[PDB]
Amino acid sequence: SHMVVKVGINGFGRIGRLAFRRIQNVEGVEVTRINDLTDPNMLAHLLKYDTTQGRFDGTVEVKEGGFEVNGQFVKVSAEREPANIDWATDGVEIVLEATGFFASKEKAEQHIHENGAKKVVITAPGGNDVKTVVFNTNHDILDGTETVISGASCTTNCLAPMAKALQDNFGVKQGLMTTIHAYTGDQMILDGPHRGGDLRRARAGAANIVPNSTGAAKAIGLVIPELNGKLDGAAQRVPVPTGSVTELVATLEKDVTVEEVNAAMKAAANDSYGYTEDPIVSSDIVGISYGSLFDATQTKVQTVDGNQLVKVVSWYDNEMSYTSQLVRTLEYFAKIA
Amino acid sequence: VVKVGINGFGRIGRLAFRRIQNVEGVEVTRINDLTDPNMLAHLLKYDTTQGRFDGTVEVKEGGFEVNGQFVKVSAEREPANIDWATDGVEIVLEATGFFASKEKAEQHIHENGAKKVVITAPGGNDVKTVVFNTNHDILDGTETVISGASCTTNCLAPMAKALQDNFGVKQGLMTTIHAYTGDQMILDGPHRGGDLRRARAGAANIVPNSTGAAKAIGLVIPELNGKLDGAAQRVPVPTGSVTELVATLEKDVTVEEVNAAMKAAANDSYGYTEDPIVSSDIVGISYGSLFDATQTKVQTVDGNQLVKVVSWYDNEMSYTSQLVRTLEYFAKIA
Amino acid sequence: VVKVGINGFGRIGRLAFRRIQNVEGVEVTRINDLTDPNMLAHLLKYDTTQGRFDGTVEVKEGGFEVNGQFVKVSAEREPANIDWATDGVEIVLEATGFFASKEKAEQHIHENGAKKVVITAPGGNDVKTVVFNTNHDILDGTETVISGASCTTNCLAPMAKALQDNFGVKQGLMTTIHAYTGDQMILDGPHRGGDLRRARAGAANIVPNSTGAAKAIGLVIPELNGKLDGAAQRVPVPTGSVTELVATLEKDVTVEEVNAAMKAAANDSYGYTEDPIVSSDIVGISYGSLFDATQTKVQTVDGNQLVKVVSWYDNEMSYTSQLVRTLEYFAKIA
Amino acid sequence: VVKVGINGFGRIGRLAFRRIQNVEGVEVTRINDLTDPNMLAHLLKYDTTQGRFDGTVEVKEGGFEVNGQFVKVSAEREPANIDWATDGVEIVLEATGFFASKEKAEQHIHENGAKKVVITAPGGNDVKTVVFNTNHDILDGTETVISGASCTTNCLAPMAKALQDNFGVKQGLMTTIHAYTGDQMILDGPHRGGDLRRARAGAANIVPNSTGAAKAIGLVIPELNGKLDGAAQRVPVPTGSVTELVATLEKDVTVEEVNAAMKAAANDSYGYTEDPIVSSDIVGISYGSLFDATQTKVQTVDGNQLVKVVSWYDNEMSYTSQLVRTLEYFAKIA
Ligand SMILES: NC(=O)c1ccc[n+]([C@@H]2O[C@H](COP(=O)([O-])OP(=O)(O)OC[C@H]3O[C@@H](n4cnc5c(N)ncnc54)[C@H](O)[C@@H]3O)[C@@H](O)[C@H]2O)c1
Ligand SMILES: NC(=O)c1ccc[n+]([C@@H]2O[C@H](COP(=O)([O-])OP(=O)(O)OC[C@H]3O[C@@H](n4cnc5c(N)ncnc54)[C@H](O)[C@@H]3O)[C@@H](O)[C@H]2O)c1
Ligand SMILES: [Mg+2]
Ligand SMILES: [Mg+2]
Repeated sequence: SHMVVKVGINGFGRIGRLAFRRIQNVEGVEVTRINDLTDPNMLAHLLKYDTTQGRFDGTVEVKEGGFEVNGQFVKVSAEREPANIDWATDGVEIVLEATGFFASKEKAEQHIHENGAKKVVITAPGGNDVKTVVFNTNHDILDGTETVISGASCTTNCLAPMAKALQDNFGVKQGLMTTIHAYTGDQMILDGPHRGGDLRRARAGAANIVPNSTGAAKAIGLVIPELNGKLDGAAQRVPVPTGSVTELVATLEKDVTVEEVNAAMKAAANDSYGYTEDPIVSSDIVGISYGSLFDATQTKVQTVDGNQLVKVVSWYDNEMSYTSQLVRTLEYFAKIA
Repeated sequence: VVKVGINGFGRIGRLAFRRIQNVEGVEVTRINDLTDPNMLAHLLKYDTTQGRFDGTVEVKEGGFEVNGQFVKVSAEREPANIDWATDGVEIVLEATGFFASKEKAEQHIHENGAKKVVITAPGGNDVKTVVFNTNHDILDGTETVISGASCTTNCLAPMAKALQDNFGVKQGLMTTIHAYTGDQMILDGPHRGGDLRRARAGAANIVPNSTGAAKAIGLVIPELNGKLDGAAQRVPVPTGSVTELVATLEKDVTVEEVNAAMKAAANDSYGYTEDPIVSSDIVGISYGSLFDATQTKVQTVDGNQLVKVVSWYDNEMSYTSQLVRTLEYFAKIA
Repeated sequence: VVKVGINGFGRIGRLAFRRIQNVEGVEVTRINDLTDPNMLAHLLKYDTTQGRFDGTVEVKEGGFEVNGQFVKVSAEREPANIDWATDGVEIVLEATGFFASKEKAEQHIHENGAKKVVITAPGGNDVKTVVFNTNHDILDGTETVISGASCTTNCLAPMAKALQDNFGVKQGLMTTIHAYTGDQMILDGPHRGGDLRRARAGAANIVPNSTGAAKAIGLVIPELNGKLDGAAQRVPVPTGSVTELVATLEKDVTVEEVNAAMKAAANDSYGYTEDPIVSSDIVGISYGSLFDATQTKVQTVDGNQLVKVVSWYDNEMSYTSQLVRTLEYFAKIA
Repeated sequence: VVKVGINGFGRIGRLAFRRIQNVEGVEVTRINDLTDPNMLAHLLKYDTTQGRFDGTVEVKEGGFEVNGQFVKVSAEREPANIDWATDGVEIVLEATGFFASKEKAEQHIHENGAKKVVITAPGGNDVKTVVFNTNHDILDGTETVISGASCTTNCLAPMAKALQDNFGVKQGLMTTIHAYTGDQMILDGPHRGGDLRRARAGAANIVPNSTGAAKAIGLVIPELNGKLDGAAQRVPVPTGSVTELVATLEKDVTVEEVNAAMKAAANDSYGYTEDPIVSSDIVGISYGSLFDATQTKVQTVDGNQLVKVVSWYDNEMSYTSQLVRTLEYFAKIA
């Protein structure tokens, strides 16, 4: 609990580097080994300088075998195959699989061998033989015997605590979700052939409102079984480089008022789910450690006839909120065995 | 040929002038703003979002010359003090944002003033509110002050009408993901109107903001009065917006029925598309609302349905197209 | 009427096609690109920076119907197997990138192929570089393959040439304040190219970057070889750029002389303006370069002068427009 | 502990306040602006470009509490009417933009007023204009009104001073690629100041604009008087800027010498770097100026040299860091 889990990161892209950054400020968790195929000098620079998350809090120098991050050495390997990483050499109990390739059960568990690691957390959905965990919503399902788990998506970690609070208090019949989302790496900087064939993600990301699909509301059942098949949604990608907001319009079993809804969210608040009545904007949530931040100023309960539509809304940094939730799950999972 | 005056040569005003060049039977002979003719002539010629002007503009003393024809410019702060009649001006496009009630808009009507006024915004409940090809039939021609509604109203109305006529609307909640506007601050600072969100850098944030378009839809479609509410998320595009509506309907429907209904309701004001477009693709369109079949949802859970419908609009040109159709028609029954 | 083939339907190819619709006496009868035609058709119809396609585009078997006329759209990987002569194609705009040398580009030349080729890339010593209305007099017509230079070269060249011809250039440094481009990451990440600056979010940063358009000006203006160097600052506009040249000249000058000289050098490729414009005003212009007299500076300190001289260009449509001109002309000689 | 007034709680005002929390012996006891406490308290807590406030801010009657300690807020439009003396205020940060001359700034000095004024801007040619760690030695403590110069002057001066000291400057032209600021319109509209370029949408354009910093360098470095001129290109980032200087020198140099000379001159105000950084990397820095060795060019052509040196600055936090340093020093010698 104050015990410091030694952590490996595989793939030092956006999620890896931010996971690293987050881990400096949540100790009782420590990265001793990074693995990635790109030039360590390219990697050091991108750890140091970050457009949206700011300059690194400290110092980063390239040394033989790794980095000195504020004095402390950290090993950087470039082993292509997960089977070939001697994690146990550097005390590494658990691995954050963040490449984007090794995202099934049988691929990720190649990290497990006598010189490898005990456990693995994947940064995508794993399917349905790999448990899916949003911290402080459904992390109770972990018994400790599991070899590989998933941290869900950025959108799922925002929606989950907000949806869970609606279910436990009032009961959700059905709901539709709209995420107003920062542009992401899967969009073209300028109009051009998207190698996925998506005609919308082919368009200039920082110059357009771009509608896009998302499976977060449809696959919410993996995290909250009571809402399986009850939620659907979509996204509007807009020109901010990070920071997002999720609106849920739902029909509930119980009658409610705005005040009841907000107070129920305030009472559900914890390290993962924040609360605020400050009329904030997206730039204010960049770098937060909440997985989701409910905003009471945007709540609506529309009673027309007997019938009620309820609008809820929660902010999230699709980068750092997600990262923070992932580090929370990576800590807890390593501390059961 | 009806002679039109524009009070407020801003985004809506300047673009109304641009459209009026292609409307035979309507002509602008007076502009009133707060600035010199050279500022206004420059801003007509060059437009960041809507492109270079189609023609010639040259500055003169007391006005400017658009393709040879002189148009008078004045900088009178007060509506009552504008001598519209001097220039032959019968109808005024009130496009400043400051005289958007019946009382205030009527100051334009006096001796040597104008006969009639079209507000480019909600004008309160005691002004008639016209979305062209939805409720422009309600005009007899004896009105002094009418409203052309808001931009978001002109998007939502034909879409919500189509849902009501075909299926019946129980209730509904609207989100408009909307371009930033001139009432937002370019960088964080004191908002004169007290808004803590519009005080923030408009091109660097997703900014929640309130909107009355759904709440006041009763003024355009009486049968929907009290049934719709909503809000906005202002985002970093300089123009171009989209309206999502989530609704419970009286009749059970499918995605295909809903889209076909919309296509059938299509006209000059209400577009239909199945192309998966983005906001830049609607900049400068002449529809007041462009329905997008690619974003329609119909979610059935335990026999109950939620219906999602989405229409694009250029908050600038889409509104302005509607405004000028409503002007053209209002002039011809005056 | 010159029948044209476009090998590579990326930003350039697509705009070349769009341009060619309006400068007729030049026509596109065959497009060849390995991308799914439905993606290509969609990108032709809708363009973020250059607006909607002027016309209609529908995907048909083997090609597109663009406003009535059918255009064949093949996906030949190899240049020697495109049967250009089956669609009357005289001249090929090589815009793929893969076939940028002479011997690669001239595989388009065979009995069932084309007669001539214009690469969009910079040639390899034995391929002539051509800015239209600057050095297109060097083309005798016997050449098989030529280059149309870069976007920046097409902006700089007519401005530098007028400096040389009127005054004489000793040396110079160039800075381009440039739209972000497709070789920049949308968000911070590892980049093919290795550039730690192009690895950064392009629409959220000022990003210094290297250019050789000044260093390679010798190829277009022999008198300026070795005399100009430069660099760029990529900034958050999706298209539109501006080129600043600070030069020592052989002759003493005034700001008025400099400006009237540029005005005298004006033509279809080199525009001249005295309006205080901004980048959005040059989006989609057909000039290769647009001299801005309002930014001219001549700083006399002691006996000595530094002359600052500035030009706008749509790094997209300006370069494209210059490339369709070169393409038209090179075809009409044989 | 000297007690300080801020007039204008804007970008510079609020960041100055922020920096003063960590400066022992300086303390803000009064803020004056044109709006209520809740607006100002909100804009302090939440900052788009500079992040959340480091502390607690709570609104009260007549002011707000910052980590417990109360700060009075008034809304007095005229400097002559502000009773600074009531709150112990001796020195005023004149940060509104509207009282930026010796004469206008002096209106804070009266019975019940303040003792001394620091303008957060150029204040004309009869006022001591200080760039900290370049010429703050000129302050004796008897001055009533001083200027902290402009953002761009605080960037340019240490770079130009090292060039003078080590090698001697003949003449020089400056281009600053600059963030947009609050004097630009968020969308195309009449600019109150009459500037036809600042009228344009600032987050959607490259906007040329004038700047007096280069010409006024004589106030800070007398030996460079009349030798420097420049201009700006305002571009779509909300903060962060960079200054390119092209100079002919008296001594011949190499790239290596030039960079070594900058690193020698390095201090708390003048940073030195060799990392290929971009504008977001300098947001929030405490350096007034940050030299970038990677962009140094020395071009030699026929014996003759043009030298290019480039320094970064957060027009917001870099200037403010410089301003508060000058404020801290001025207050100690008063
Ligand atoms: N831009 C949109 O998206 C949009 C859409 C629909 C409706 N509207 C409405 O249209 C109106 C104008 O909006 P806009 O976006 O064009 O704003 P804008 O700021 O571009 O235009 C306002 C213009 O009015 C001028 N002005 C202000 N006070 C004046 C006075 N007393 N006399 C004369 N001129 C004066 C200003 O100088 C400016 O040119 C508002 O009511 C707004 O709600 C705007
Ligand atoms: N922002 C920059 O990058 C920057 C850098 C260096 C210097 N400056 C200079 O600093 C000054 C302020 O710039 P800013 O960007 O902070 O502007 P800003 O618009 O953010 O702030 C101006 C503030 O002054 C207030 N104000 C206006 N008139 C007033 C009055 N009569 N009394 C009291 N308050 C009044 C406004 O409400 C606002 O809060 C200007 O002189 C500017 O040139 C700005
Ligand atoms: Mg007409
Ligand atoms: Mg203090």
